Amino acid sequence: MFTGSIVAIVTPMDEKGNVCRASLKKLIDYHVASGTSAIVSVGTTGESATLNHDEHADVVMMTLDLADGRIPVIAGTGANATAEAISLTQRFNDSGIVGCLTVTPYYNRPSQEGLYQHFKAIAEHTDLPQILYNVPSRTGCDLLPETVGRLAKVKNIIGIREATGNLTRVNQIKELVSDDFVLLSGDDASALDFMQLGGHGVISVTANVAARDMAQMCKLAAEGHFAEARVINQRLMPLHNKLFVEPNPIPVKWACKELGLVATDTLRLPMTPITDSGRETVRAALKHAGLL
Amino acid sequence: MFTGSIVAIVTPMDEKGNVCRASLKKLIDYHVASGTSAIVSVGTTGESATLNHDEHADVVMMTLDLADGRIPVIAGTGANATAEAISLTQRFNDSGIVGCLTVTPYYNRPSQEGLYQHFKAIAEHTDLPQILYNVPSRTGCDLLPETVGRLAKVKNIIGIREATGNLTRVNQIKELVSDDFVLLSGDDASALDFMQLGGHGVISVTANVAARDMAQMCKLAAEGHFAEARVINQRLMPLHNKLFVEPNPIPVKWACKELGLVATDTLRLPMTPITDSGRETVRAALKHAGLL
Ligand SMILES: [K+]
Ligand SMILES: [K+]
Ligand SMILES: [K+]
Ligand SMILES: [K+]
Ligand SMILES: [K+]
Ligand SMILES: [K+]
Repeated sequence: MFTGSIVAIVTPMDEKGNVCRASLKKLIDYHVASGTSAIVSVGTTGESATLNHDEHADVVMMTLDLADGRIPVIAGTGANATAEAISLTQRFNDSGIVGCLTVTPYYNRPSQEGLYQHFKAIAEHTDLPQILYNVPSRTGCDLLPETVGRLAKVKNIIGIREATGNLTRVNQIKELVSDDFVLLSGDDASALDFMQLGGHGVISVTANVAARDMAQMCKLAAEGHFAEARVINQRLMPLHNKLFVEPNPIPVKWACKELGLVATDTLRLPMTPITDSGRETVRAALKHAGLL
Repeated sequence: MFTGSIVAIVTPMDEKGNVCRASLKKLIDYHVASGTSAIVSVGTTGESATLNHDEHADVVMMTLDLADGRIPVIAGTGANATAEAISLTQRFNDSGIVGCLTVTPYYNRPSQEGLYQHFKAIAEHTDLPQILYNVPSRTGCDLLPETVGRLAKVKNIIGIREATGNLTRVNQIKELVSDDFVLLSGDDASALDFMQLGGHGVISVTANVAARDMAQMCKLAAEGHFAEARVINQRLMPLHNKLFVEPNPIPVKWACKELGLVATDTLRLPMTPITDSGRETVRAALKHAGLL
């Protein structure tokens, strides 16, 4: 539910940029059948940036509806204003989601004390489990281990998705927090290393198109079978890298279309269509993963 | 003017975090009296991050009404979704603002082609002059000179504000753009250097509390009296640095309160009150500048 392979699922769109219910349904059936532990609905990969809060809620509600209890859903709920973050959380109260993935404020670059108050205030006004999300390359702000240790003492802050790719953070955080605080990778290419060092899972972009391998790899990692997991990781590694050859979620939406998982690879501005060179590189990485 | 000393004005708030009309009015009178060339309303320093679009529009129109034709007002109109950027801009069509300051999409990290499509689309849905704003440390995105060269050929994209502090960019950009394309520094500490290199002015955080000196320094620069402009700059240098000792606009808001320009130093979460140590740092820089 908060461990293993968690997908950061795309928000499939028609050619007009509106959510495509039929494509979303295919994806959810795909994850239920493939053994994905949970779905993150409307995070970065789900184009949270270019959906308004109303569309955002509709997509999360649609996802719960289609999931029909077969797989846990986590809603993305971050905002760079504490009052908006709180307010967005309230829309999901008593909805069926099992928790929230909430990002560090982007753009306004708060202090560590500001991060602590941001996340503490969010956790206060919900009964829902909160997972902190740290991705400094996008936000301009880095949530430090010391601060995670402070926040972990809050009852319903249950874990962190760490996307720096800085693997020393695993044990710096682990020393400061209780044994049931969940550490998740937010970086596909370093996620197996992350789990090998003590991590419990990954919120994965690769899982959109290689769900079964990711789930097996995460299960082997959790059992301590790292060599066996590493074999699968090597065949996924080109995907781990090339899904980011052009801005995420551009390559992965195109890959979902190439596999037939979604009807179109349409995105919203300022995301733009994949280049021909991009297609060639992604295609080669899909073939290396044995998916084409 | 899109030249000289432009203030990135704080949005003064009451203890509730709502805009304080009397403080705003005072700040605007102060800039009219001090020779400030124009006001940027609700940019970063004016806490665009924690105002919703309606509050944002209210502050811009309030600012414009209080300016009462005495000084040009530039609206901050940045958004990381192109549709939302278009919609915020449209609020100010036929308003009386003289132009828009529009930041590169933050968080979602579009490609250079994405930035080109984003800004081109914004420019197409307005008659207002557009100044591009580059601040990679906040956005996760870097608008490169070449892309600025492309954008400079859209009729109503008329300048760039450059906050990297990478002084090389002045002449890389100048070489690819028209001689009437406006180049503004977005980094107080390097702004005189930026102007000595061929830059046309500064969108300043320092100008909030030292408007007279900043106005004078940019005038001397424009006349080529750099030795003299530098005397003022050395006086202001501790401010150019220490106004960022804690996250902007925490220290500048505190400085405004201390100088008696605003009633309250309140900000919206995740910005937090200046620390005791921060006050003392800021007080000292204000003394060095001769304002305290
Ligand atoms: K949004
Ligand atoms: K809202
Ligand atoms: K509270
Ligand atoms: K806890
Ligand atoms: K905002
Ligand atoms: K132009």
